[PDB]
Amino acid sequence: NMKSIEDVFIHLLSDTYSAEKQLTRGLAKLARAASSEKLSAAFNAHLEETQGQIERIDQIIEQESNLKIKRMKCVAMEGLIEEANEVVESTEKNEVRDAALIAAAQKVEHYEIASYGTLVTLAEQLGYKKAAKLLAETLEEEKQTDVKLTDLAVG
Amino acid sequence: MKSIEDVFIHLLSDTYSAEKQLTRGLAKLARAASSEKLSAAFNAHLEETQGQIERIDQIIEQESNLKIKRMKCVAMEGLIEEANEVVESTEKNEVRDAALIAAAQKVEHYEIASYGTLVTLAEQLGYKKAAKLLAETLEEEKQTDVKLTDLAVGNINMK
Ligand SMILES: [Zn+2]
Ligand SMILES: [Zn+2]
Ligand SMILES: [Zn+2]
Ligand SMILES: [Zn+2]
Repeated sequence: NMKSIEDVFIHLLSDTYSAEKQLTRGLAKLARAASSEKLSAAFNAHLEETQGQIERIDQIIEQESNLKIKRMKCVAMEGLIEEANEVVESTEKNEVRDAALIAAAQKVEHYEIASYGTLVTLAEQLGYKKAAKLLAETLEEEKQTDVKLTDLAVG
Repeated sequence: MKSIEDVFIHLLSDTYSAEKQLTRGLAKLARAASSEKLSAAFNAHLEETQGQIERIDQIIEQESNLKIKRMKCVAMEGLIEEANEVVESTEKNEVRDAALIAAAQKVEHYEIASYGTLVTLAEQLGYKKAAKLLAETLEEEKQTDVKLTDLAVGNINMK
């Protein structure tokens, strides 16, 4: 029940927090499952980045102190990760799997690209200038990763 | 999925189903929006979505080995259902419009990713006309996302 812009921001930020926490487990499996070590290396590097982004949200919460992470499961992200795992189970460890796994991971990143774009806007509107900057850092990383995924997808 | 063509046809059927579901969802969301600008944005994008359905249909009529498998895109169904849940969790004001724009951007970015993959793959399989039509859709989805960011920023006019 969202009655303020602040309610919306905190709900979305908790949504994304859960998405990040889930991704820490999911990306490890996907790196394992990939045929190319290039794709496995990208999945691992982004696992380290995802831990960094979780820490950024923790920094936002610690600084604002009127903000409290709501414990909720991000259902969308859970679906997207599970769709990646279904790719791994429906394919041999060949170039076909790598194509479909890149595709699933880009769906993951673009979920995040949308989410962090909204979070930046809302934090700017509510006056959380520092939080907006941290969220913008995370946004840019997500966009960078999708771009690298698109490259591995063509290369 | 044993070949790249199979991945292509599976994703194309997924996107087709997604576009079909968006035809219903975008109209309901236009109904629910508080701002007349947001409702007009949703309706115009409904018209564009119908065009994108037509593009995939033309690709299908043109390739003739390609066959849409009747399936449900569960991801898109979840994203639509979350936009509808915003409507039921809010009054008809700028709070609803902020959260509804957010949900619509999540839908759009599912599609941006999907169509980016479909373009990449169609270029590999030799469906040049199809790759060009899919790239037209990709650019539309991207533009819709930018228009939503503008409306998100214009949603609040305090300072
Ligand atoms: Zn992330
Ligand atoms: Zn990410
Ligand atoms: Zn569309
Ligand atoms: Zn669209």
